[PDB]
Amino acid sequence: GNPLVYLDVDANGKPLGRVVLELKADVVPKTAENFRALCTGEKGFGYKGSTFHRVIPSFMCQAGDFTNHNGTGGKSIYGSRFPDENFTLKHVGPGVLSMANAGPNTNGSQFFICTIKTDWLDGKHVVFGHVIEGMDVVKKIESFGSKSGRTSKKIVITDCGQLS
Ligand SMILES: Nc1cccc(-c2noc(CCl)n2)c1
Repeated sequence: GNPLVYLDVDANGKPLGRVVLELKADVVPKTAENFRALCTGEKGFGYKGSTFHRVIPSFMCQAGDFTNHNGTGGKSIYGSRFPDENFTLKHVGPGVLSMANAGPNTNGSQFFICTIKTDWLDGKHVVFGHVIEGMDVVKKIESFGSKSGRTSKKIVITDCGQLS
């Protein structure tokens, strides 16, 4: 079946807990596979040790820039960037996992977890999974953001990987 993966997240060096994500490989296999492999680190790089660098309350929590840690970087397991696979899944509500980008066909490693329905992103960002467990952790992360996206605590993915 679809992969289940996890992010264990600290805020200011203390654990918040675990976010478990289902990756919809049935719908977006290329996009799911990228994220899965970046969680395991099996290609020699990935999310371990990287941060949630941009967090906006009542919108989303963004992470995955493991090269520049500021929203300008990251890379996929395929090369620096890869195409939008499809827009079949929609940003339906809190818990949606979706690819950040810099315009059409610029997926890399950055992603975000929505804390509200973000319908205006439909057809622009590739949705590829959702939170199975750990929305409490997501809400904590969310509570450390700001209108500008600047975080008030250092939010680190200390560990990550594949469950199934
Ligand atoms: N994948 C992704 C998501 C958000 C921003 C970016 C991005 N911004 O600047 C650059 C320099 Cl190449 N990349 C890339």
